[PDB]
Amino acid sequence: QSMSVKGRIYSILKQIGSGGSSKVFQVLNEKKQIYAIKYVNLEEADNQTLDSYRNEIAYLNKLQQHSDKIIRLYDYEITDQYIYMVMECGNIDLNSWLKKKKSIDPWERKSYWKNMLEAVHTIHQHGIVHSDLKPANFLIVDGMLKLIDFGIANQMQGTVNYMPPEAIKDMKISPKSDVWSLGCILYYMTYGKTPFQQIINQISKLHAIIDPNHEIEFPDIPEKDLQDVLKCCLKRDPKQRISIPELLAHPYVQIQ
Ligand SMILES: COc1ccc(Nc2ncc3ccnc(-c4cnn(C)c4)c3n2)c(OC)c1
Repeated sequence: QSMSVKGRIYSILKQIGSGGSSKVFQVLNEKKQIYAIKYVNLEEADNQTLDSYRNEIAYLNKLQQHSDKIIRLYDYEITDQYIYMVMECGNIDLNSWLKKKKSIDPWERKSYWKNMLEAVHTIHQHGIVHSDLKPANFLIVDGMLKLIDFGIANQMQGTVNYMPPEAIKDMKISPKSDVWSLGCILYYMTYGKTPFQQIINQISKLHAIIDPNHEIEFPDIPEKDLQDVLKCCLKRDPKQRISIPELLAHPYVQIQ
């Protein structure tokens, strides 16, 4: 097939993602340059839902200038019936990639970590807290990890393993809540499992996330700095939890 976005024609090479209201296509332009078009159908969307999309688009727009750790959005076309967004094409999402590889290089993990931190930090500067970080929110774009969404818009092909105790306790959120979710991801690339994956019952799991008494397992590893970063990220009390700016000045992110 084919599609037009602001007079520019793109040919559909493959469909990258499936969403209830959206699809992601791998496409090529007239110049034969690859791009990803997120198509969102607006035929049956509530006004509240519409506002969220407008917020996530506006966010992708301003940040562009601030950082390259956020996926580049080249162009967009919005109508009552649909939303078309011209973005850069990544090799793969971080979740799909993680499942594929049994073991991850220490150097790669350090590079991906510094990229995640730098991107999340940018969103925080503007006052945005994702509160829903998971690997799928990340995308490998030629050795660089980029942030796809701020979580306002619907995710595509959910988990509870990356949820911070303060989210569940409120039932508040702070940039420190994003640190918890990131620490889980890092903990996953260091131990191959999320801190609470071992609990079957999702109710018991939420209890495990919020129980001070429950103690997270931190097995001995060659990288002491790496071990230190995890321990510092997964402190149940956010006031006692490390910050992104501090994490950027850590030995692990700066010393190999
Ligand atoms: C799982 O396989 C892929 C995931 C992502 C990509 N690339 C890519 N590039 C830009 C994107 C922009 C927005 N959303 C996605 C996305 C979200 N979920 N999935 C799934 C892809 C993008 N994926 C891919 O390319 C060939 C394959």
